[PDB]
Amino acid sequence: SKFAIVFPGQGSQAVGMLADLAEQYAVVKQTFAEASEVLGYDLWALVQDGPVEDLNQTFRTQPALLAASVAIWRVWQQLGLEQPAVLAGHSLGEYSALVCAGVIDFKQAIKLVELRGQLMQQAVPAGTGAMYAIIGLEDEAIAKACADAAQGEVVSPVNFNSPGQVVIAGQKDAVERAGVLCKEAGAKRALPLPVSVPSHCALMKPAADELAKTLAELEFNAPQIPVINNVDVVAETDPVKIKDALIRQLYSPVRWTECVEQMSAQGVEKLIEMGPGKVLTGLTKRIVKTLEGVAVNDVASLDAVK
Amino acid sequence: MSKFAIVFPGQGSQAVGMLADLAEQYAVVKQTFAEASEVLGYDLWALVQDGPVEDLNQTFRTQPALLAASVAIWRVWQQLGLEQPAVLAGHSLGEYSALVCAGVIDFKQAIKLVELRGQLMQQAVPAGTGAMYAIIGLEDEAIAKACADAAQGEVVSPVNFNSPGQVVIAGQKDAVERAGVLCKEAGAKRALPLPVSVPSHCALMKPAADELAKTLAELEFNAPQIPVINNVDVVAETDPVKIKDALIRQLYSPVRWTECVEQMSAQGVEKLIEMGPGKVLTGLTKRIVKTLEGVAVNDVASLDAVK
Ligand SMILES: CCCCOC(C)=O
Ligand SMILES: [Cl-]
Ligand SMILES: [Cl-]
Ligand SMILES: [Cl-]
Ligand SMILES: [Cl-]
Ligand SMILES: [Cl-]
Ligand SMILES: [Cl-]
Ligand SMILES: [Cl-]
Ligand SMILES: [Cl-]
Ligand SMILES: [Cl-]
Repeated sequence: SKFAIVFPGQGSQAVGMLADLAEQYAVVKQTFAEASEVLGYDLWALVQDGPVEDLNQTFRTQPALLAASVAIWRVWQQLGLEQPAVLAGHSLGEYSALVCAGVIDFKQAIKLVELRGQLMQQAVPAGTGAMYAIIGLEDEAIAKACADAAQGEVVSPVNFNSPGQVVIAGQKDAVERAGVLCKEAGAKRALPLPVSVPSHCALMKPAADELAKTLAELEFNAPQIPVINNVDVVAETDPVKIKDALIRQLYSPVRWTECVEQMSAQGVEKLIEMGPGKVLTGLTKRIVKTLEGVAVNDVASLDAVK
Repeated sequence: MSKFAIVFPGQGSQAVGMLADLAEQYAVVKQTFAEASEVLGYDLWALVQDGPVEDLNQTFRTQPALLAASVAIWRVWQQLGLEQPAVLAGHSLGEYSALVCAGVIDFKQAIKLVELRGQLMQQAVPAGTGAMYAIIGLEDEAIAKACADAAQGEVVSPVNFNSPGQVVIAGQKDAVERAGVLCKEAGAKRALPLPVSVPSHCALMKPAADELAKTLAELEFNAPQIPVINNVDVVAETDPVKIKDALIRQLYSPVRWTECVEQMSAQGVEKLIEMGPGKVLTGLTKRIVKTLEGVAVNDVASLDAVK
């Protein structure tokens, strides 16, 4: 195949998502119904009606996004559409990729990502962590800025999203010091992100240790379609190593630009974003200028890509 | 159609890729964003379609992006010759969208205004000194009591009345955190800390509002062509100086959305149609007066529901 499918994460959710697709394909509401059975609440109703403040809490957003992406995947499979060459996803999206590749049972994945969200929220006391988007600065300069700012505390790049789009996170004061240094190094902008969880840095390690205990209780199978992991940019096939990659993913940076580059290096020419919004699609052509990127999350978009 | 109102969303309803479908089909959509871009000095449509999402989410960018989105849809609605609504209203930023659509404020001037509004809001208090919580399951008077008990001499107040049992509070960070605990002790079902730096719609915005007033003094406002119910007083104001004043008071006062929806029902409105990205306000209507839940309009297919 000359195309890949990628799955978005936190931030891509929207009240009303997938309404159009649900009207035409019963598998959408069926997928959400399965998710609701293991969550103990009506996930479809939350997604369609809100309250949005509840949908935006990570322990609800994660299963909402996982259900959304898996529902679209199920429509794709129902139509017997050609298989993608490889899958990948951004942070939560990696779980979506693993379900679609047959590694994790969907119902079990829904409970797993709900737990993942809970552990992330409970990881550090609110107000002690911070995240900043650094725009227009080379990865090497940002790494240096973080190293100099650290001064015994945690501060590191946590997302490599596109050339010139990098997110850093860690202890609040250290991140703030790093922002100043990035600006002094020439960054165009250093944007404080409204978030309490300093995701993907060493502060999440205790939470990862707890997540590891839960992964020991769930069966993972070999991937049916290759899945490129965020932590190592590897299409891992050993299920225990896939679990290890999820554990490490939690406290390690998301190497998204490399994931996309890896897809291109293999011969993929198009990335289909399977989930709400078009966030990842915006990154695709910034990473590899020749790649085509399209989002599929409604009847119109599904129809155009068939 | 039955007598209806159009309501406009605020901060949170933006999404990367919004209006792509509609922009492929009707020239006025990109024309509208191009007018905004002229004023802003950057390509707003490019930001909305490609990100960076972190830039789109900064309030001084989000506000013009949403204003442009809603006005774009309004222009398509008019081009297609769809029926006039009886009244308009919107949530916080959405009030500006309503005022442009009602012919009160010139679109390009409004774009400048909301960019400035966002900037002043961001600068109001140092980041880390304010907080905001969503409280679910308590009546307005219990929330007010929790905030008073929490204050300890600081500012903490309800800042949005979104539906019965859905209230947002904001103010000084510690005070707001105390208020969250007090709401739970009073029987709130949920007290959710929100990832937001700016404690909007409380007294901490008074200085920003004073500065916004200086700019409003330089923009021409005209009498509305369609009634607009304001968030601050729940009044269909027709005097443009009073509309300006309502915008300045709005900044440091609570958004009385529940009452806005009820007042629409009072004026004979049978349905509220949400006009902008997402379906956020559509869900609130359901929780205020069930029978006023109307169709949502923001993509090509949905224009059929209102034709
Ligand atoms: C055919 C719909 C456009 C009529 O104008 C109105 C309702 O003001
Ligand atoms: Cl989010
Ligand atoms: Cl929120
Ligand atoms: Cl995540
Ligand atoms: Cl900026
Ligand atoms: Cl697309
Ligand atoms: Cl807000
Ligand atoms: Cl937002
Ligand atoms: Cl375009
Ligand atoms: Cl606002």
